[PDB]
Amino acid sequence: SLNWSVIVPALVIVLATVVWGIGFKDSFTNFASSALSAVVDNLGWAFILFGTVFVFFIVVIAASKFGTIRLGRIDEAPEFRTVSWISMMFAAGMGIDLMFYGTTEPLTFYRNGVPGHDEHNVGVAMSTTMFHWTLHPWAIYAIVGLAIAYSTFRVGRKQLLSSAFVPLIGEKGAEGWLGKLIDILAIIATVFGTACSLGLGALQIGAGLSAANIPSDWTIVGIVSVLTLAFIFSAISGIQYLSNANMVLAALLAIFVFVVGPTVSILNLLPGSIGNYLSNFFQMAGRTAMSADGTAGEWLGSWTIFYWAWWISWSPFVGMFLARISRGRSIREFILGVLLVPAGVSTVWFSIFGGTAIVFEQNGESIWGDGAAEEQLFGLLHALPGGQIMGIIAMILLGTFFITSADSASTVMGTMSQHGQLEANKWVTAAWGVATAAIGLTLLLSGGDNALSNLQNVTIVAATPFLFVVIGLMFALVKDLSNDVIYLEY
Amino acid sequence: SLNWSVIVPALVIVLATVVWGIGFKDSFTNFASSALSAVVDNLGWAFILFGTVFVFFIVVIAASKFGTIRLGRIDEAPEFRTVSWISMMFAAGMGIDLMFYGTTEPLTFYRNGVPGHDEHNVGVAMSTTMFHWTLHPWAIYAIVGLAIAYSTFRVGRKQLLSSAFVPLIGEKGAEGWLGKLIDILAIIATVFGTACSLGLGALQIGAGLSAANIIEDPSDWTIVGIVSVLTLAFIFSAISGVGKGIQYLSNANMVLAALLAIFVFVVGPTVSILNLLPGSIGNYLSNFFQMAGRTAMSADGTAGEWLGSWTIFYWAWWISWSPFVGMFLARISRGRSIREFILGVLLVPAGVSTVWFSIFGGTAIVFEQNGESIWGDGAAEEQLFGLLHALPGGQIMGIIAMILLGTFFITSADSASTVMGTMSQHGQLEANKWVTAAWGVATAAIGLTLLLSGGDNALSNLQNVTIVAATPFLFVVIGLMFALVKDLSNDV
Amino acid sequence: SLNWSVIVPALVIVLATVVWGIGFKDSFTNFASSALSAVVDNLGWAFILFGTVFVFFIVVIAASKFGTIRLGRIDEAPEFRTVSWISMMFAAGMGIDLMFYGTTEPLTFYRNGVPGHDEHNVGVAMSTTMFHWTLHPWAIYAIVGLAIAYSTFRVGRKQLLSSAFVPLIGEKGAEGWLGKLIDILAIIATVFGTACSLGLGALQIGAGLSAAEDPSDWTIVGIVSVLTLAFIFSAISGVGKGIQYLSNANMVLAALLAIFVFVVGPTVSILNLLPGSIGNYLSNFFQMAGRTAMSADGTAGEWLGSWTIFYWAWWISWSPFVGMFLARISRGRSIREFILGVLLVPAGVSTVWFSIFGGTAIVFEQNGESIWGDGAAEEQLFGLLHALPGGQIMGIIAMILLGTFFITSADSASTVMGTMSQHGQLEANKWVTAAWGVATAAIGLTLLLSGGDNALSNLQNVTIVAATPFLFVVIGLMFALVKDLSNDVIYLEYREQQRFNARLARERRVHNEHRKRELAAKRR
Ligand SMILES: OC[C@@H]1O[C@@H](OCCCCCC2CCCCC2)[C@@H](O)[C@@H](O)[C@@H]1O[C@@H]1O[C@H](CO)[C@@H](O)[C@@H](O)[C@H]1O
Ligand SMILES: OC[C@H]1O[C@@H](O[C@@H]2[C@H](O)[C@H](O)[C@@H](OCCCCCC3CCCCC3)O[C@@H]2CO)[C@H](O)[C@H](O)[C@H]1O
Ligand SMILES: [Cl-]
Ligand code: NA
Ligand code: NA
Repeated sequence: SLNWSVIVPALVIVLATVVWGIGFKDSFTNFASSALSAVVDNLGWAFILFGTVFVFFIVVIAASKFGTIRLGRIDEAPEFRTVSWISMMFAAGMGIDLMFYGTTEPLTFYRNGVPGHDEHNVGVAMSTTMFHWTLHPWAIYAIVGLAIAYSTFRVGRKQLLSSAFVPLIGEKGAEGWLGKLIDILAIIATVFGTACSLGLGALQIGAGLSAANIPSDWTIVGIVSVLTLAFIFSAISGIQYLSNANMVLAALLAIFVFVVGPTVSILNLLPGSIGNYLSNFFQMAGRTAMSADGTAGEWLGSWTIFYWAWWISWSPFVGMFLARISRGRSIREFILGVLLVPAGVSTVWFSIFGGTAIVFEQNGESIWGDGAAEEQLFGLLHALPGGQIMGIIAMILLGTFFITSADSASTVMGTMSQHGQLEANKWVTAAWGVATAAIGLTLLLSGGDNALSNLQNVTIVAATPFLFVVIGLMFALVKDLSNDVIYLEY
Repeated sequence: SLNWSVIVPALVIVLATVVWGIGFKDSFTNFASSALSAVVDNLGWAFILFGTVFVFFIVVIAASKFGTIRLGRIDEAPEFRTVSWISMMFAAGMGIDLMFYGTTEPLTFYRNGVPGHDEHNVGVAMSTTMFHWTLHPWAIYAIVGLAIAYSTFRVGRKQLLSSAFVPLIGEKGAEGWLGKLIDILAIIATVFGTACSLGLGALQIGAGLSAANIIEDPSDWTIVGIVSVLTLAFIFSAISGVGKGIQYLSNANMVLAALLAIFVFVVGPTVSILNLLPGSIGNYLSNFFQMAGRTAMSADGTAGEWLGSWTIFYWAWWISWSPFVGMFLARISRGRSIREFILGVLLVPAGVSTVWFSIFGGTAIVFEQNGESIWGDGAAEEQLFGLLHALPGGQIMGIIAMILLGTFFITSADSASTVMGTMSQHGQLEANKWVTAAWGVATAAIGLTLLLSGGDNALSNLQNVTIVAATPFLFVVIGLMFALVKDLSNDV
Repeated sequence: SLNWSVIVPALVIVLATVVWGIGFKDSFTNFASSALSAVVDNLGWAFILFGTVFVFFIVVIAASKFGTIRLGRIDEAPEFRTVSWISMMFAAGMGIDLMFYGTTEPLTFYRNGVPGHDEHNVGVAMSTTMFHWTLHPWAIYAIVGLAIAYSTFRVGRKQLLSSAFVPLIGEKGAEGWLGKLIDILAIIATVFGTACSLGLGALQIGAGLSAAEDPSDWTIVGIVSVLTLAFIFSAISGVGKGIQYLSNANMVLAALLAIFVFVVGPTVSILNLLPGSIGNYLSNFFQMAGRTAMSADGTAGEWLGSWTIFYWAWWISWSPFVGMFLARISRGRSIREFILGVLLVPAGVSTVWFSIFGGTAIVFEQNGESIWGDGAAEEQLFGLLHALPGGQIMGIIAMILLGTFFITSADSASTVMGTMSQHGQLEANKWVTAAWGVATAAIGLTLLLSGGDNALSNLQNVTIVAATPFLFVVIGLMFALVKDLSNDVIYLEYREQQRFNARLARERRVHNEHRKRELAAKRR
């Protein structure tokens, strides 16, 4: 039974964008690049303040008595081995996002410097990206992951975000407004969040193509068309297979750069980027548009605030995944797992790519070149022996990522587009994929030169509504837990 | 029971110094500016070290099992309500200075910079101000007020500074060599503290009168015209019982303070004041230790004088109010829990202050940034109003800022003038009106007395003297830190 | 009993290194300098990373439930009682360098500045030295001293060091390709280190004996002979515990010239440096823990090579003797009580030591009276106290100090190396221990010839290069210390009770939601 009460109000907005954006582009590119400014100016304090509130909240919940509570029936144990569990989180924190920013993120920070500091600064270059890909995001994925796991396993509600809000709102199934609105926002967010990955991943393919068979905007459509097409072919079975073919390619690329690049230096950056990240954490936690001397405003809009929005928009999906994979875990074991494990991949993957990118800058090999993030990865690879064949596998890996990232995404979307049915309808899954690949393709076309700007801009806008929901999820979750049987028994 | 035995040495010493101030003169203006510089040069290390140990100690103790143990028989609903339990604490410890320094403190640090930092650093500016007004001070308040509220409302010992040390002292020798000298220092430092913070506070009101009185602050006419309205503003708030006086007075003060802050928040630079919430907190945590460890040995041995004007002076300043502030914080929490009490005198005056400073100092800095500075000549008393007048409805709001200056002083005087009578009556919670009104009119006398040297000066002088006289107290809070653990331990 | 499959191949390599130094040099000198220049370069990242991990590990372990697990059978009271307990730990712990470094290292960082900072940074100066001399080096010790203490006393195996790896590789089958090689490295690393510390220790005594004029040579060979004779005796006067006299005497003396430079020198400038040092330390903690050769801007390669990475790789080489020696003394003390007697206390005295000595050295530097004498660490100690009322008179006890401060690291060391030669026993046994002592001195003054200073300076470099695998040992010792610790009866009994309570409570719960759910069907 497809809950149309949600499917359509979320299809109105998804279509409206792929309507007043693709053809009627002027009003789109304009409205977007000003609406993004509206929220970053008056709501940046929100993304920032609550962004670190999540990391605290979630840590104190782990350390709380709630930690011993078991996501499932009383004294229930896990469905999988711990190491099997961990390896599903290692692969959980991997994909387009790390491909695209792995090289340019720390690079840009080193080359252009950071508000509150100066250029050519490794420590700050590294600890800043650590900031963007470690504790902060996964706290959000933990908040949403936990809320879902708890409501669907421990209390046996529907696997919908709306359900996690029962303690506060419900008010029955919280139906009508709110319950529907929460899940409606959950859908929208998931779409644009993944549309932001499918998008820039598609324009990292294009840039990669300029390293073999060889800017024509048409190609981007050509790219998306084939990938979104393979998405439909492989949505009839699969994800479990390619998500395993991803970890070989990715490991091949990383292990490659690690050996064939400045091995010792990359290694140096492990303790470095972790030691810096802990030293600067709160300084970074304290950067708003008021620093540095009312100057760090613009930067924050293009990094810290963007990411924050993107992480929050991707929490309905990633939250589902973790919950769906952590049944039987204690709340404490869950939190610590979701925080510490995924961040291991980030830390390493950035030290591998962004690490050698920094070393090339210092040694005059600079792979910057016109400063187009999209074509920086291949810039890196090419500077390494055998990096001409690696630059291709890098594309084939982005290709496979695109698909799987859209399989898993749409599954979760179908799941919440019909009363939280785990049994995903193979049609309502595909219907959400090509719909996501639409706005992914829309943000690319509507911008051209900028592209990446609007691709980051609108997601910042599609996410801001859902920020307040995650914020409320903190309240909906302390109530559930303090009303738990075990906690009332202790 | 008019204790007695200790009032003699007090009254005569508070009298001897006030004669040294109006009589000999100069030789007393010599002491203040040299004695203070003496303690700050030598005991400086002991203020900033045990200053950060005071903070980690109450945190550890509140997070410990002892946090759960109530401060009563076991079942005893708190005498006063919640939002007033708080109001009373904040509005009793905090003086008038929060009114001005909320603007000056941040603005100054921004303009000039602080040791080991370049100027115009917004983060460092908010951080250092918080470091001075948030966690640290309210720790050297909690530690005293807790030791007391426990020594009495849980053990039973008379509400006296000597009883809290019983677990260390001869357990009854708290009425001899030390016991006496402690209750004496506690009243001498409580009389002086209230003395100058009264008359000298009346001067702040003088300059504050810039949109109303408009000079020349009729030399002494309006200064005495303020000391009168002020002295005859409390003394009744105290003797009329906390019920309508202290309690209701402190709740009004908070509502107006709240009201004023909300004004400059909405009409002022909102999204900026809003950004300085994470900015201030984040920078605070980020800078906490490097400033917890800023000593006169940095930078390269230069911050000594800056510390002498700020950090250290404050630690001595607050240590100088603990006697009568911790005494009032205990009496307002009959059946409060140690854990809640602590995170009720720490984790809320800190919140309040952080919001306060971010709103006022944040605005002062947003103006300074857009070239529309409100520094003007650099006087504290006028910066606040200069800040207000710059906003629509500023002149109007100026008058309720004036009301706030009075209330912010009086709520501290009336509340602290009750404790003057209690520690002069063997430690009676309830005190005779004729004694708590005598100690309020015997300080207004010495405060109004030092208005003979033209004005100010001697008031600021004896202030500094009170600090060097209340310096022994730093060692009290260290030891009180010991006679609270080796007392909470011998519980049940 | 004696282990002639460990003690034998130990001597065959401690002698092949002799020939390397004396009968060759160059190939010795150059290699000894080209080797650590590779472990610093290639394994530096790991020294740095795990050095900080160590600190956290035994800190959580301490505050953990494993915390109150007595070191030895449940009852059992301390064998020495405190005071002298931590007193001798600091004795086997910090050599003669705490003297000629506790004063010159704060000054050198202040005067030359530290990577990522300007010079004359009093904060960073006190900050960085603590980083090298407090929490990070004593973690390396407590971990080793814990694995071993728990292993021998609580469980009940040999004092031998590979008795801590039975948890990972066999109840005793950990004997062959590994285990005995761990013992063989330990016995080697101890012989070398106790030898160099004797040669370079000696070369210093004289270079510092110019306090209260003649150079060195020969009249310095007589100095090593009063030490190599005083640390071997020891042996008796215990029995085997003459260490108490000396070790527990480094308080009255060291506290004496400490309280001297404290009251005579700039008392307030030191006092101020107490919060200044702690505060700054905590503040720069993770910054320093993050500092590698890729920061700053790819520049701090050499400074770390000369300072931090060399320090870490140095404490890891020393870890065996201290870890082993820290095993006893601690018998009958909580995992917690032991972790705080190896961390907080030594870290607390080192702070005050650096504040007073290294502190005034920074103060004189500020007022113009620089103590920096051509950059010689030897004189700088004496050159400083010479500038104080009682300069020569204290320079004497400072000289008696650097003398006793050495033999405490040799008398205990010998005790240990002798223990790891006789199947890990705890009794004196005069010789063997004394046999390891004289044989230690052999290289001390044999290396000294044909090579000059480079002899002991390159040997003590090689000692490290052949002790770097120990890094990995202290890494794995974490996995053993916890895999072992978690099989403790008191603990197994603890969690087993928790498991039962989880089941039982669930039983009560699940039988109530039945009663009241049908009891609530009675209210149809
Ligand atoms: O998930 C296990 C939990 O572990 C403890 O805390 C959380 C585990 C911390 C380690 C997390 C790491 C694992 C993943 C990778 C990095 C992080 C307790 O809260 C405990 O109550 C909890 O469960 C414990 O394990 C027993 C095994 O069934 C339980 O029966 C329960 O009694 C408890 O002892
Ligand atoms: O650009 C580097 C390439 O040239 C050589 O470099 C060596 C090697 O990388 C050599 O491995 C390196 O030092 C070794 C690092 C030791 C750390 C050991 C870890 C390595 C892999 C993870 C587990 C253990 O130093 C050199 C400089 O990088 C290598 O031989 C490789 O061909 C390749 O790494
Ligand atoms: Cl449970
Ligand atoms: Na007040
Ligand atoms: Na020693």
